[PDB]
Amino acid sequence: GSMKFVYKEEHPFEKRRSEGEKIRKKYPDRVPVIVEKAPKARIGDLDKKKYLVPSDLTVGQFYFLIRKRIHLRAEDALFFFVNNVIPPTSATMGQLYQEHHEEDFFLYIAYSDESVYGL
Repeated sequence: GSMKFVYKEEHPFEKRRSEGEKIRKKYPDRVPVIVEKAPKARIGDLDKKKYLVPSDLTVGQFYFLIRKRIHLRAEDALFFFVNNVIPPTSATMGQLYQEHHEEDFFLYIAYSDESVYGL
């Protein structure tokens, strides 16, 4: 592993957890996501990080939504990196959560302008 975070890193466990354990209970179809702008990424840095996206939302959909947050067109480059890996466009946000939720009932992710975790 070699991922760098600040919002998802700063927000204590009791926080990322408190929010998650609630967003999960309150929203069974949604998944608390902590998107991030991978290091060295040739894209704009995000100050939101938090994302309340559904659970059926495919990676392809999630992208298009983040692309705007960074100002990228479908043609533009933008790759998601969770736990330092790239999720399948066919996979659903809900899956990434259950398959990459780093505890705290949260799901943190990254995005770079390359096929590598920004770096």
